[PDB]
Amino acid sequence: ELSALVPVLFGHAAFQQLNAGCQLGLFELLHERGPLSAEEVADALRLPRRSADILLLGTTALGLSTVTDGGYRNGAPIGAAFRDGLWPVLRDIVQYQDKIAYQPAADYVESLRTGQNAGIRHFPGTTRDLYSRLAAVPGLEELFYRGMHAWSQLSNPVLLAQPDFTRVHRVLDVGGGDAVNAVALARAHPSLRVTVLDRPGALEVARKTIAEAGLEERVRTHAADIFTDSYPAGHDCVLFAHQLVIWSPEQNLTLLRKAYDAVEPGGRVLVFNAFTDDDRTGPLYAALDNVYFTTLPFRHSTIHRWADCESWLREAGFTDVGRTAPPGWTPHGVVSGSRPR
Amino acid sequence: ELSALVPVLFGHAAFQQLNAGCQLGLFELLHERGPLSAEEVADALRLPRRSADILLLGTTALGLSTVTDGGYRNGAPIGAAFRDGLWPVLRDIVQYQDKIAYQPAADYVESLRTGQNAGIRHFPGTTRDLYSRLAAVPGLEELFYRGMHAWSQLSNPVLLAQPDFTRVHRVLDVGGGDAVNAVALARAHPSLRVTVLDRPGALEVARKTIAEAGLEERVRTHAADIFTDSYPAGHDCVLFAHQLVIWSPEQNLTLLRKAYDAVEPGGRVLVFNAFTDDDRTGPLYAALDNVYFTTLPFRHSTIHRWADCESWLREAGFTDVGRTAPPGWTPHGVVSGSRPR
Ligand SMILES: Nc1ncnc2c1ncn2[C@@H]1O[C@H](CSCC[C@H](N)C(=O)O)[C@@H](O)[C@H]1O
Ligand SMILES: Nc1ncnc2c1ncn2[C@@H]1O[C@H](CSCC[C@H](N)C(=O)O)[C@@H](O)[C@H]1O
Repeated sequence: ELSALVPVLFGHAAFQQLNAGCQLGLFELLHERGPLSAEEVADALRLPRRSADILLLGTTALGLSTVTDGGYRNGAPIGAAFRDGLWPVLRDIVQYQDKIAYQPAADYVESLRTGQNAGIRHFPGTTRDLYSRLAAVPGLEELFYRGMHAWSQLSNPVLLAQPDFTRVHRVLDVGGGDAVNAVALARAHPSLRVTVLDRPGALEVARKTIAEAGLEERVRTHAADIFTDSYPAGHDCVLFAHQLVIWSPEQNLTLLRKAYDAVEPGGRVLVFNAFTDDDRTGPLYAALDNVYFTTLPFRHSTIHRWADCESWLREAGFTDVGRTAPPGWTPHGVVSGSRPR
Repeated sequence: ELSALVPVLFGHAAFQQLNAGCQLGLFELLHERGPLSAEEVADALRLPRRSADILLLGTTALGLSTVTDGGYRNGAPIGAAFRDGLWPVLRDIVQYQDKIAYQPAADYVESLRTGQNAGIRHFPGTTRDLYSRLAAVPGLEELFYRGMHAWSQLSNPVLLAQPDFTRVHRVLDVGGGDAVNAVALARAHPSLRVTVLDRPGALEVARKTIAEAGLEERVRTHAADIFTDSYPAGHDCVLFAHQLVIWSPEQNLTLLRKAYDAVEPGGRVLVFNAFTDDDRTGPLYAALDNVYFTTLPFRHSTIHRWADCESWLREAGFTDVGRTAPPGWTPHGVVSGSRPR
């Protein structure tokens, strides 16, 4: 039946409702002061009455809000997010979709046809990857990492629960960004020490992330190019978090070989990101999130299958290669290998 | 729970997958030559293999396609559209979303906050309505009406099944666009004669629609401004198809009172468009489609509730006012009235 096509055919509109609910302060208002009538919403949020009605209709029909009494409350997924302490995280990733993902997504068809990340044209600069363009605009880098920080807060529980971090001590965070994951690791495991490797632009945000955690003595930054520069020696654990999704399989092989050469024998390699199921049918998250990867970061970015990643670890020379999957939310998992002695 | 938020959070990406499947010719390919391997798709569609994989994961995960065999076929909603002869309709409304709706949708938050159709900025010009701006870009007016045509072909069976058309003979099509509905009515009812009222630019497309149905002697075009000019006298029936959703309630009143003055006493008024449920909870189609009306056509545009429409008819002076809401056809219906003798 073709009624089924309506939510896809209007998917962008569906997103815009969540976008508006967040940006316009609806969900937080309902959280602190619900239930509220449409006219109370309009007055609170300073919206024209027609505007509140349209918004409330949008969020109510999607299940983001519920209406009884002619009074409005947050719906179950929203209320759930508040309950679990995940609202600022949810709010921030929505901002990201809005400010970073949405408009480049329009270049999806061209990006597929030409194999280019055509969506990057919306950002000043001439380099062919998104990250080296973040520096081109004042405050852009900070906005981007506010986003990434939040995505990792959402997905790094599976990382933090990784058995290896009770057994390793010195982690190399390759492309560690704003050091969100270094810090989360350092906090959960006081034994641990982490080197955050990234572009200088990222590391300026990293220092601030490190400084407000007071983790300057166990978490440090090091500026390098992940391809052309050497990975710092004397590390126990090489971590790739939301990294290998950016590059082609051959580039990934290159990165993993550097991980191998640099890591202490008996050490571990960890690949942490979303993964496409090996049967290529999902999950929905990877399937959808790939529109971002096809249009923006780099021309070969895509969410790879577990089996493909595992293959790269073995062909880099790692052993004991395997995966850690379920939490629930999402396809985030860890693929891991050991450097043999 | 927040897994639920995923299709909304990536709502724009879901649409883009559908968008790509249409534009790149995937669904048509699968229809005539499925089942196919990923690599067969890649070669046929002239896509890089990595592109074919990313696309196929998206459509498969969405159910737009299915994978068994390791061979790909159209999923149920897509195949159903082909079987029912609705494929070109689906194709054209997807093209309309892509070229007309998707980017102005980003101006939703701003549109809500200011009560303006802020999305109109994506179109060259300075007038306050979308329709008078279409001529500024070559082929835009026709591309637009190609889009309107396809939407009406999808929803006007409820209109064609409206009982009044066995009791009326001369219908006035107020804001009749490319005459998709005038022609469809004339076909369904050989008794009928229709006057299509619209801007000259629209009527140029209307003439063509009329000519290729060969209905030039029963369906004619008349250039007028629906607000500042009088409606032609001597009509049995005044029809508003996808029209009142554009204007404010005060404006809808002005238009309906004009219909009142122009229609023969004992004549009928028909308002045909999508409707919002009186309980303001849905349907989803109306709730989402509002993103387009808030951002693009005009500063007051919105999908009104049945009851609000009914109320305007009665206050314009019509009697016997009621609704027709065929099951399966939601959110499309007709609100109708009579001019008293
Ligand atoms: N050539 C390069 N040298 C250094 N860092 C690079 C790089 N190419 C990409 N990166 C970094 O790779 C990161 C991708 S985003 C992931 C950031 C962080 N690990 C997290 O999980 O939240 C960005 O910080 C980008 O600056
Ligand atoms: N001031 C005006 N005068 C005449 N036509 C107008 C108008 N403002 C809007 N319209 C027309 O209103 C229509 C809105 S779209 C509806 C088209 C047609 N009724 C259909 O159902 O397919 C457009 O054709 C637009 O040109």
